Amino acid sequence: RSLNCTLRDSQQKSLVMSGPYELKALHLQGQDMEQQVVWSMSFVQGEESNKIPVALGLKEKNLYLSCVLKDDKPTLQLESVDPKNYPKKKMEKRFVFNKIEINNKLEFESAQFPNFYISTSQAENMPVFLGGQDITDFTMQFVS
Repeated sequence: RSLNCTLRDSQQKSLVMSGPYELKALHLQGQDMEQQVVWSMSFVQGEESNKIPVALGLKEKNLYLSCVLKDDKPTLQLESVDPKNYPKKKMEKRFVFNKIEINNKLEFESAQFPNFYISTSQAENMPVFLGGQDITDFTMQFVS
């Protein structure tokens, strides 16, 4: 099961590629919006509640957000996967985020690293990371 969408932070910053395996966030409006990443948010197995477990993959690309230790700290990366095996329901835990609806916003908690969240900086054109000054609330926009 999946939804096609874009995500913006609570400062209306869009998400764009930073190199092949990272994302950055910045203020896009008009024609430059086409720069933004389009996601396939898949609804995967995992504990749920009225926290929904999801995976965040680039739509039609075999690249998924995932949470790993890098320099011994929880780190957000885009990770290549075998296109014959994805998407799937039972995604590996590094790829799972608990989607939380709070105050008409969304937060994405790492399933591998409890209470670490997809975050953006206030400053322009900085990496999206795993983590209050920083931003952890998003809105979703559906796309066809």
